Amino acid sequence: KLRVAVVGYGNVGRYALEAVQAAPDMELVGVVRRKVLAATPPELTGVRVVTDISQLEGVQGALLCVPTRSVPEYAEAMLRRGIHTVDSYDIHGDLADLRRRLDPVAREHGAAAVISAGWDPGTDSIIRALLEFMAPKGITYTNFGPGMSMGHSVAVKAIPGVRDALSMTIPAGMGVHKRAVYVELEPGADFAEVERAIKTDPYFVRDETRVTQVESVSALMDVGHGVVMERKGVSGATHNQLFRFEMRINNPALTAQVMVAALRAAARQKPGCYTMIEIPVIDYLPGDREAWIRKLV
Amino acid sequence: KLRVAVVGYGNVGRYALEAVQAAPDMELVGVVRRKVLAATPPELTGVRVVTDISQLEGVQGALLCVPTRSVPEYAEAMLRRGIHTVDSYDIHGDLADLRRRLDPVAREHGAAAVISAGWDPGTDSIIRALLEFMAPKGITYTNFGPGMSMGHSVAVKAIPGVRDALSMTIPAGMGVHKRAVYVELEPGADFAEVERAIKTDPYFVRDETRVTQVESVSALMDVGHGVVMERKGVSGATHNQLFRFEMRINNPALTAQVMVAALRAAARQKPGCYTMIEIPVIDYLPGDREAWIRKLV
Amino acid sequence: KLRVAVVGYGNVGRYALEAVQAAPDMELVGVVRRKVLAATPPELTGVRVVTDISQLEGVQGALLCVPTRSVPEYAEAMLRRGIHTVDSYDIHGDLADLRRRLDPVAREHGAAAVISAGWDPGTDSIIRALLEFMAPKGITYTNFGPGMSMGHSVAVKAIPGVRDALSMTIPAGMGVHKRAVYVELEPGADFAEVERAIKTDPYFVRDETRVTQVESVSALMDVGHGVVMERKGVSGATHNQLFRFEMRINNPALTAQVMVAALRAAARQKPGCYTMIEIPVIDYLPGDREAWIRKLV
Amino acid sequence: KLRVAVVGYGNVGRYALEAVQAAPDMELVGVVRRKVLAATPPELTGVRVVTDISQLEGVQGALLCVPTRSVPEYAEAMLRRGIHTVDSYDIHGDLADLRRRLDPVAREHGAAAVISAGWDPGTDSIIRALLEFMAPKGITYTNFGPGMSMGHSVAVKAIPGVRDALSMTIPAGMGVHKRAVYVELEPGADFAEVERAIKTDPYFVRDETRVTQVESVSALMDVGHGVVMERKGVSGATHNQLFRFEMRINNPALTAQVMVAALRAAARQKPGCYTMIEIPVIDYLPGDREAWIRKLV
Amino acid sequence: KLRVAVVGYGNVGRYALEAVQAAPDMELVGVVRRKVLAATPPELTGVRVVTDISQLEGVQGALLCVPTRSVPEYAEAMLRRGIHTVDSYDIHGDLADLRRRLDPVAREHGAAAVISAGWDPGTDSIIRALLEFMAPKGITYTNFGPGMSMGHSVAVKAIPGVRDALSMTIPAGMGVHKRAVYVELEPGADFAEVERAIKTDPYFVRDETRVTQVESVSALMDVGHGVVMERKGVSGATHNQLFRFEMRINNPALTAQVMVAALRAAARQKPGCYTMIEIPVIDYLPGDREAWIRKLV
Amino acid sequence: KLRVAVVGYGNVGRYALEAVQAAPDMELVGVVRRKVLAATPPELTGVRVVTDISQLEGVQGALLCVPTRSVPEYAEAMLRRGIHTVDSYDIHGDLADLRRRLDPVAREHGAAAVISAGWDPGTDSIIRALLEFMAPKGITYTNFGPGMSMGHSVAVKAIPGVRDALSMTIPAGMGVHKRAVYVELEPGADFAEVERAIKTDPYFVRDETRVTQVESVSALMDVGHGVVMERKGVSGATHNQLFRFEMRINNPALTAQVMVAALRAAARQKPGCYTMIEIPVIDYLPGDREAWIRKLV
Repeated sequence: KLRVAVVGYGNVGRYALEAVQAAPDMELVGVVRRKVLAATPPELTGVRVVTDISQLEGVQGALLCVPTRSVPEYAEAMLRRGIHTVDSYDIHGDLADLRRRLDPVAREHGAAAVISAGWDPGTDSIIRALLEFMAPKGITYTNFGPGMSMGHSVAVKAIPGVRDALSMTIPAGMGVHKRAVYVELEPGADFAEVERAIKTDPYFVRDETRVTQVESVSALMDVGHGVVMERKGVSGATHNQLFRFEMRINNPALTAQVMVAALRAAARQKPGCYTMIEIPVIDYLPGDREAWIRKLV
Repeated sequence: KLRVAVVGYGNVGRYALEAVQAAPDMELVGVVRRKVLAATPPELTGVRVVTDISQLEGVQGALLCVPTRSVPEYAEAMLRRGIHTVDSYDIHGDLADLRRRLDPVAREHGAAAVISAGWDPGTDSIIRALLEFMAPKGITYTNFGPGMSMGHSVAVKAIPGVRDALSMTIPAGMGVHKRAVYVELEPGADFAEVERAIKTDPYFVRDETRVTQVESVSALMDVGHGVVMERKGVSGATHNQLFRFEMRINNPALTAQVMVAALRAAARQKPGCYTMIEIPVIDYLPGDREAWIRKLV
Repeated sequence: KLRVAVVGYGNVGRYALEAVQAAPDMELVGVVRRKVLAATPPELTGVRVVTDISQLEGVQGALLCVPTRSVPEYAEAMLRRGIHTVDSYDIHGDLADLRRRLDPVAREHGAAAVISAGWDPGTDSIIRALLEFMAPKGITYTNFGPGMSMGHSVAVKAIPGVRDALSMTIPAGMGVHKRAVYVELEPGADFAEVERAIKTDPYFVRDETRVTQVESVSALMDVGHGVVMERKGVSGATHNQLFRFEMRINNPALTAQVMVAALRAAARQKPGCYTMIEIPVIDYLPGDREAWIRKLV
Repeated sequence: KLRVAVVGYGNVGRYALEAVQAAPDMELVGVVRRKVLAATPPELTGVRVVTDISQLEGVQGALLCVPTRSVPEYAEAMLRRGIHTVDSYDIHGDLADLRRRLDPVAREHGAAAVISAGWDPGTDSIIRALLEFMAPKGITYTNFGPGMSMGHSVAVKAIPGVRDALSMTIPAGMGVHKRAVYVELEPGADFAEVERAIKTDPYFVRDETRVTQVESVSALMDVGHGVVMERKGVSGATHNQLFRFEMRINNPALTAQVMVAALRAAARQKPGCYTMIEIPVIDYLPGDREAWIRKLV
Repeated sequence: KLRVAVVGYGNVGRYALEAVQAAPDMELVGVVRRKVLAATPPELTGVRVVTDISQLEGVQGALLCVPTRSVPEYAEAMLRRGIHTVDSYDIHGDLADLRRRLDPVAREHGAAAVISAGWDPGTDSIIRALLEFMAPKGITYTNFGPGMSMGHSVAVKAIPGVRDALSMTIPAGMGVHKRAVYVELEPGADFAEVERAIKTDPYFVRDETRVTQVESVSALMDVGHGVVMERKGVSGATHNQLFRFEMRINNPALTAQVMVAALRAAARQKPGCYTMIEIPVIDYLPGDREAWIRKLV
Repeated sequence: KLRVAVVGYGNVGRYALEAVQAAPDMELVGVVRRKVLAATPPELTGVRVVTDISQLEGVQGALLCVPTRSVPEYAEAMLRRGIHTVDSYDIHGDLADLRRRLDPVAREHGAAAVISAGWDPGTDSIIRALLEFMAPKGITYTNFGPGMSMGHSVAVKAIPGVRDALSMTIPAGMGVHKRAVYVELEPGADFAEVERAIKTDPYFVRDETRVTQVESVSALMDVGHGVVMERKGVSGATHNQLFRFEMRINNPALTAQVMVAALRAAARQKPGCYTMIEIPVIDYLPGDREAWIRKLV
């Protein structure tokens, strides 16, 4: 069994714990987190929790459940220890550059790193690749939501006067998205001001955005999310081939599970860095290939 | 460019021709077929057509567009020539055994063979694998149709008294299928007899089957088909994750296009035999990886 | 305006009354029914009601709102008076023969008769014709319900021991239908007996039928109905053209409205008998053609 | 069999060729096109191709597969030769005037012309007419796409600096549409400039438009299209009657097939000009009426 | 049986008449309306119609089918007579205040009043309450239409130059609505002026609004309407619970039926004022509780 | 805050724990369960767990999370202690008798009991009641699944030779259901035998049942479930009113949350026994009524 450690303990983290414990081919060595209180959280009962991975014995792979901005440095740090890594880095714009950066680091330390292994980027990327070669000429549209956006939500919370906030991603169709923000204000804060700060923030300025003040944001919080991917294209010279993929899932739960499968695959690769479309799909499945070929193909 | 030959000229074959001609990284050397008449078919104008692949110059890969029962022998024959091969062998029951048989033949002759590369088996297999690792605990249902089944149709035509026939695959849900057969009888043939021969044939006996006599079967023929794949499962320890994939496509057109993508991938593999879930998805896309990673991930 | 009479007063009849009153190009002369009591029904207040068409002045057209079995004789009777007629005769198997029977009768008396002008046969017939020429090669499926079937219901009411009942038509897909019967038994009637008489009745024997006993059938009665017509076919040489038409409507209300439109068309035809696919669609629209061409084409 | 000629060779043209060849009641005499090079296109192998219809023997009907702006003149030219004509003229605002212009020309030369015989205008027009008389009071919405708009796409290409481009029609609901334009710029062309020229063009100014620059437009080209027609209206005096028609098809393939059916109908009409709602639907079906009535009504 | 009177005679009124007549536990004493002409309307034949409730004998309950602005005063007037009342007051913003105003009036006179008993507010309110306690953390979206809005329509009719008009409510998703207005102008009226007066009216200024001029608005009128209520929330600590409720109905017909059920419930309550979520659902069902518990639970 | 105890610890139990902890108006006193081992389960860390409710201080209400057959006795035992109770007893055929049995027990001990408070019976019951009074004449169909049936699954496990198994409930439409059973056999057990024992069992005999042998049942286990409730009925005298309610949820999670809401309501009722349709919906919401009325109505 692959000895694994969960690094970082947040949403994906708690879900990461469950994903690893449920894996038939993995052994959870422990959890690495910034804070370890005397009052051990219920789900962490019986689980080794430390502040540094060096305090976990013989860790072979690590799930990097830390904020996107922290992924690059964390990945390099773990790889330099010879530990395989998996993350769900979600910036489509430069994940290709992240791959280029980590590839030599991983190879030089005899480890494998699989980046952007969530559902998007991640499994949705594989789906987009399938639709692309099944019908080479055409257009694919990826429509997200209804679901909460962590990035957009954080941006709102960073605004003075905001006690808490939730930014909902709403599909407008054809790959366009609208934003529905719900904000809980600090005592005496001005809504008009906050509303402006939100609608004009570079993270919202490009999309239709609506803001609503609420008594409690936690009362509106749900981590479910979804996607509708569609493509209308040409297979060979035959037009109007229609494809549609839809998912309604628990965001952090799925992300954590995909990360687990991706780490399983990482341990099977030659040293280096990979995105999910660079790994044979069967490497994401536990155990020998034969049984899976007979069951799934 | 990969020098390719289309072996066998039928539905998938004519669609195979178009798939290859539309590929940016391939050069169609010609078509291999059993019959070459003086009256050259319109679409084959300007295309080299011969009865043996040895008459095609420097062929590097071949699309085996022949009947399923002919695939094993054809694949071995081409592999023994050092030619990469792709087929859409559709028998789920023993394609794993086909893989075992062809693997050493391919490797011994320095070639790669990708079997069962249609949409099912094929791309649907990849999808099933994705749903499997995204939510390990649960059940996946693959529902086919409405669409014509070649195998079932042939069986009906093999029945004395049948001039022509068409067997429609109808989804009953939860992976169960019904059959709607339309038959055109020979002069003086008995419908009751044929109907019995159909409903009791081992290819129909297990499913609800209905037979209708028609004046003309060709007037009812359409090669469109489709699938609805669904899974409700557990990601980690989180239940009720919902997934759905649907496709409404031209059967032979899609199959031929996938075969083309699979042959592209074959040329990039170490010698041996592979099913589509044993190949990194990016290998199915033409050209360098970098651009695809930036566009799709 | 066309002087019209409603002949027969039942569901379609009451709905026929409203359809005529709402027509901008028609004048309701009155209603012909076999029962005319002193206590005139509310909706018939201010409406001339008689037992014979001869007592209605200058009637030019008549809506035959009588049972299917009574249509042939009523149509001939009205046509022989020089009155245009419309009916919704619903027997697909013999309406073609009805057409040949009424054609010379209509022509000989200088009148036009449009038969089977409901939604099926009728408007659905036109739709099926369109899908047929838009994609000549393929199969069209017409799926009815959920909705009550008059014929099936009356058949059940004919069974001794049944105080009242209704038969629901349920679509099973691919043109196949199931039956859901609800029966109210007379005091002291035996359910098992009735159930058997139903499931073995020639009107039910060939379809999956379920029977449920209820305290009151009137409490379950709703005249809504619907249809889903689908076709997957070849336009020219291009396969997998997809078409779908769905309707959720009040059965008798729509039938009566279509009959009104068909009578309007009848008044514009050369004497003879027509089905709805034998009349230019614009003849079903009131007033000059020009305006409709600009509005709808 | 009706001797037919395909005039103009483009998308609808190639599909026009297939539609005619697939028609059981027509004989393709040949194709009329502007250029006839020595290297005969594969599909035109064995087909007579000339630059003037006078060089085609005994042509009785012609499918005018030329640009919309060329239809009026081509129709008159062919009608003046006594040849029946069919076109898919798609300008809803003036086709009524086209009808009035061509009517006397057609009649004076003993020929019939059916204009605007595509799917919209054309078959969709018939559908709108049906929904109108089935429920006279209400509103019908016709929602197009996702699908490429030839007209909008040509407008973009007419702009200096654009090498190639395609305009996608996107349904916003309630008959409102948005435009998604993808453009391939000429070497050293300015995107901002082109983008402005597009969004400002009179063909786009009224609709929400988005422009994206792509490396290759041909790689995004698909001729599939679709429509969703819905009506909520009153049948007689009964409100909320619900109707819905949806289609997902190959645009030029369907258009060409409808044109073929309309030409068939043209040959059966009294001399003059007709829109598709002025012809009995059965005239669009090949052969005797009887068989179709028993089969479809 | 509860002796009931219908107060006010309009859409909901005529539908109110039918709802009461169809109730098994009610006896219609008569209708109260401000206009009683010699030519008694057909449906009111045999029904006592007067201008004051005092002229109806032993009335125990009244359906207030009057405009929203007239509800408060009518409710107080009837309650002060000891008559139970039901209304469908639709102003979400102040109905809570209406409740506090009517509560002591109802109690003081020994009667019960159920306010805002339509489908929204009303039954939709109950649904929203259920979804709220089934999944306490999340957001519920109520999407209305396509359907005519009385308030929006009357507002447009108030604009000088407008002979008649109707405003269609269009769902844009996530609780946002657009408006589609159709207007019939008085002879010599200016469209541009009217259009501006509409789009800038406080009832339209905050929503995307489109105005179309038509020859006749009555030809576009249909009272059908609908709703789609959705919620994605957390049950306990389990996220992504999905709920969806949809309705396609005749607006005034349903409203009147709900009012009838609510009046039935009113007669069973302690004196005071209630909204529909303050009454046990079984009190809306006629007769003893036992039978309903066995039938529905 | 209401002091609550969770009685019985299983699926609904673990979810019951979370539901109570998430309730703003409740204080979890502890959990009552049959076995309390030294190794305290992680989620029960910090939670008082005992074998008898008497060892929990000042408990005011209890969620009976025990098997259906144990509910009657447990309810009486808790009620006799003056503790309010809530259960999700799911036998539609006898819950009415349960209500009559518990009513006097509850009242005599000054407590309130709400029975059958899951989603069906429970919240679905309220929905059925709503659809019933909104459209009194018609038929409502409740279609369950895809989802695991605890009862059917237990029945299979009770069969000798089966190590483990799960029975999936499949909707066939119109309230009819099919069963899909997956069984894991004990070492050396006979499948044919087990298959017969299953399909013949009184819990399966009436429904179409399919049995499949699998290597592992736990690998197929998911507690997600769902329902589609539909009604087509008459509001007043207006037919074809259409209603549809769908839910895709975690079965035990929802059940536990509804039970929590029902216990909250129980504490607010006069002593006695109630089904969910006998309680005003607002009593299921925490805190004062005013806020909820302004927010939801």
